[PDB]
Amino acid sequence: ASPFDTGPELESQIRNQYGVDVHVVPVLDTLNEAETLDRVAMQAARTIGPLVDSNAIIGVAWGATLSAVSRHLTRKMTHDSIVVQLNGAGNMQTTGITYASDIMRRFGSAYGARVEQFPVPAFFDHASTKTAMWNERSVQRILDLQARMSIAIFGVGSVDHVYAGGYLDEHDLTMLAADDVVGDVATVFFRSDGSSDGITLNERSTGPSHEQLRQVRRRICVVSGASKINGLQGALAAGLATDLILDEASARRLVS
Repeated sequence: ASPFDTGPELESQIRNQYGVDVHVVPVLDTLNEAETLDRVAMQAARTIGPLVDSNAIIGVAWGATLSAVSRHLTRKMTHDSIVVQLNGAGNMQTTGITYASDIMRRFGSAYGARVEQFPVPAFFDHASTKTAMWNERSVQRILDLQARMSIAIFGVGSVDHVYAGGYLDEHDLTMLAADDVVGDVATVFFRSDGSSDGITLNERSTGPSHEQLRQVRRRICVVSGASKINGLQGALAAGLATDLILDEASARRLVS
């Protein structure tokens, strides 16, 4: 093991150390964030394809990473499958609804799958709003679909103040540090040891519990950007992924 290790050698190290299947994408050390993600997203799309079948429910947690992934999907017709949105859209900036919808449409179009969206905002300002919304039939019918998902596809948020998705204000940011939060999947936060119990912000999240994710058959986790390794470490500690796609620089950090 050295700083000269090849992609395949890094895959072996991550497989053995973290117990997930992994694809390390070789990327020029000097490429920018967007271009690096584009290349990670291409490999992720290639990996996702074989895992999408007919008569299946595919859960997608939308975000910047998943948007890139959705642009690289290879057409592969299935029948009787559904793609379900795992987290809400529309934040305090009035951003997200179109973007999230476009992601879901790309997935639906690539696979000939019916699209099921989640009529809830990106995140809640108040836990009492979540409580209320989770008693709505319109919401519950989607929660039920999510519970039946065959595969889950997601990126990882990372706390290194502002946070990905633009749904938290500054005070919320101080809470995360208070609870040793390092990142999120589908807007559900976790600590460095992967734990997610007793996190105040999680009562305002629209995403599936980590317990629910861990019961899904295949969980495809896509990460780009080495400076976000804290989030990935936590997600792996939480056992959220079965399959991981990430860039070379991030993989080198991960084996460090």
